Amino acid sequence: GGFCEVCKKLVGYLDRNLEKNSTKQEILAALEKGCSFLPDPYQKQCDQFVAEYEPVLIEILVEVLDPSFVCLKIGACP
Repeated sequence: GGFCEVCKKLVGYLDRNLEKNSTKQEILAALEKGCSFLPDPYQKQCDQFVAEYEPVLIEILVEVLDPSFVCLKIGACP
């Protein structure tokens, strides 16, 4: 559960700032810039999270951007 809070912040950033019909390629590009917009204390943790969860993130985010649900389903929030 160490990545739960950062997961919800990052998915929250995507939910708010990315248009909803986005392609996997567009989600990937946004994911790999998103960490820089979180509060500074989360930056390196966010980078680590994206690195470790990026495949599963793309597969789920193309379907749904709800932070709570996404973070639960990928296993970041238990």
